[PDB]
Order: sequence, then structure tokens, then C-alpha cells
Amino acid sequence: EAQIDKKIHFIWVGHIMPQKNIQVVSEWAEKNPGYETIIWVDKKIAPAKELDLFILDMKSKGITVKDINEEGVCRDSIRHELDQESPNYGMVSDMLRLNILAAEGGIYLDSDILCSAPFPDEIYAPFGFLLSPWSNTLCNDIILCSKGNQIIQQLADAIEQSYIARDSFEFTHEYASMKETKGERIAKTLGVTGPGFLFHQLKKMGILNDKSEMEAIHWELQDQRYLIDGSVKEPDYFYVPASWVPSIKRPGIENMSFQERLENAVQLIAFDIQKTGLFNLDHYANELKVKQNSWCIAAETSPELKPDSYLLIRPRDKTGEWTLYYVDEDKKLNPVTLPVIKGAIKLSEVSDPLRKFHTLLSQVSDPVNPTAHELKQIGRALIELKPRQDEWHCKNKWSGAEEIAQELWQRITSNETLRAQIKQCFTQFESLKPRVAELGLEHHHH
Ligand SMILES: [Mg+2]
Repeated sequence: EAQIDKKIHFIWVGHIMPQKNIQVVSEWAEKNPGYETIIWVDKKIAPAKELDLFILDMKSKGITVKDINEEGVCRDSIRHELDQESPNYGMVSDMLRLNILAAEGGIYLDSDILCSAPFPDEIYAPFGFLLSPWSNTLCNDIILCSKGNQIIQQLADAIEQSYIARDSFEFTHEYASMKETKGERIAKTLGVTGPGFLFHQLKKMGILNDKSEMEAIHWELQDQRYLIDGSVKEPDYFYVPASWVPSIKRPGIENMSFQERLENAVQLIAFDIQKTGLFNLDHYANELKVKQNSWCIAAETSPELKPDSYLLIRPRDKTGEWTLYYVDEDKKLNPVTLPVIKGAIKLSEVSDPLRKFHTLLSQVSDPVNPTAHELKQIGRALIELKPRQDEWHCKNKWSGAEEIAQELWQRITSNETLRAQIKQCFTQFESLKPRVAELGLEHHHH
């Protein structure tokens, strides 16, 4: 019937794609010259300088980089997860892949799948929709599609709804098992947006038959026209010998002000209340209590200077020197970078962060023009840098969780529209349980 559009889609939102993953995508691009390799990104949550460097390098590698916001694929639902301080990138990619495929067609792939064999110049899908029989379980990390395919469009709408209701997801039945073997985050991702969600949809849609179970698909029993290559053989195209499962702060959170973070939380909660009636106060309070080091790497433009931060000045010429400062009250105190070349160190200085930090700086190819990955690594070091010298330690004075919760409560419940839409508030904080009770009584008398 239809043909899979000649596009290969890869998604990496948040920080820059690791170089290992860039190499895999490059191979897919070289081995499949007839196909346009595209890496999808989100400019709203990405480090701008590093992203610009990446887009240029990808242009040199023959890889198209597209933004989800500019192409109209980021539904407000995906934007709600990406604007979270620690986003579940797995749920985001599981949702963006369906919207991207539905708008451009082509093949979605995970950057960990390697190309062993080039794809056919034309791939035909009797239903405009193909999956791989790899994994047993259902693989959602290889998906082929013709632009606008109805199945993909239905999945895209259904995943949105699943996500909206994610807070009512229970680890029951097949998920009860999986909670204990893989973890909570992982198991919930699979039920809400991943293969679990997908299985139920493909069952509901009749694409999978009576016999298939979530952990025993039985592809050999199914309609083979839904499978790449029209059979249950392992396709030649793919090969595989983690990232999204640990919750990491999205970029620059350490460099936002308390008030800006409060403001972001208030917007997200409003979304939650308006879509679900649920006020997950402690989720927000426990994100917002975390304050890692503020930091800036001095670029051509002059730096906005946060009190209590690190400022790193790159060198003028390649054989110039890096300089680091602890900014205290906009006063700049210069931390002594330990010499790493003369060696001649004492055993004390082996564990020293500053020495290890200097070593990292010395390994920059071009100190005047560092790569995105070099910038990324230095950033990462700065976020966690903790000298033995207490005088050069970032202080990171920050409100505790319960105070933050109190502030979020005041702001949300002072809005009469939101206040009246709240059905259920989650908080374990003793000072806030009676305020939640009071609102419950208020609602009870109307
Ligand atoms: Mg990712």
C-alpha cells in the first residue's frame, strides 16, 4: 500500500547527545545515503552555546538537526515533562517519536542500535506501519511509518491521555513483577508510555491477537505484514552489543534563581490541577530544595554574575592559562589551580578536586575554542566541584523542602480558579496537612 518515508529519526532532548551516540548516528547516515538522518532536540531546555556548536558539527557530518518546538511536534503534554526540573526523558522520547513519525514518516531508532546492514532503497508497509520482532517483549525503539499513518496518529493521541493519567498508574499484574526486577521509574515508564502502553494499544486495535501476552508477543501467530521484512527473522539492519533511568536535573537548573524556579513550579502545578485536579506539592518541593553549584564559563559576551558561583575564564591564546574564581558577593576570589605538569605532588594532593579539575582543563584540544562536549564536561565538573579549601566552597544557602512547599501552597491556593479545581493534594509535611484539611472542609461546604 504505502512506503516508509526515507527519513531516519533519532531523539536526544536535554543535554547534548554523547559522542558515542553521535558516532552510531553517523554510521546510519553514511551507510544509508538515500535516507535523511535527523536528530531531534528541544531548544527550550538545551544549553544554547553547546547546541549551536553541535548543530554545526552535525551539518559537517551530514546530519539534519530539527527542533521539536519549531516543527510543531511538542504537545503541551510533552512540554510539561520537559519543563520539569528532572524530566523523565524516556516518557518524552516515547511520546515525541509517535508525533514526529506521524508528521514526517520514516524510521525511529534509538542511538544505541547500530547499523549492520543498509536499509532497502524502498521499504513498503501494507499498513503504513511496521515494527521489528526483536525482543519475548515488545520493542518500541524501532518504529517505521508512512507520513500521517492512522495507527501512529491514534497511538500519539492515546499516549497523551495515558501520560495525563500517569499519577493513577498502579504496579499491578504484569507491572507488579516488573516493579521488583527493574525498578519503579523504569516499570512505570513502560506501563505509561513504553512497550506496556503500546501492547495494550495494539491489543485494543486488533493488531495483536488474542494469544499475545505482554511478555510473550508470539509474533509467529500475528499478521506478518506489520513486521519489517514481512517475517519474524531478525532483520540484518540492526545490532546492539541506562541514560534516561536515573533522574538528573535538566541543564542550567543550578543557574536559575529561586524565584524563577518557583515560577516554573507554579506554572507546572497549574497544568496538573487543570488537567487532573491533583496538586503534587511534595514532588515540586523535593525538586526545588536541591541546589547544586552555580557556574559560568566566560564567553565572548560579559557574564551575568550570580553571588556564590564559579566563574571560569578560558585563555586568550592556546598556550595561555585558564582562570577560575569563586564569586562570593560579586567579589571574585581566585582559586589556585594546582600545577598538574611538574608532578612533584604530595600524597595529600592526589585526591584534590582542584588538581583533578585542572587536569580536565589541560585536556581541552583548543582552550580558546572548546567543543560542545568539552564545554559539557567542564560544566558538569563545575556543578559538583567542592574544594578542600572551605574559602572556595560554594555555600548554596537554600530554603528547605517544607518552606518551599509552604510558598507553593500560598501561591496556588491564592488563585481562586485553581483553588476551586483542586481535588487532591499530596504532601507529607506536618505544617501543610491542616491547610489541606481546611480546603477540604471548604470544598465540603459547597
Ligand atoms: Mg535522552
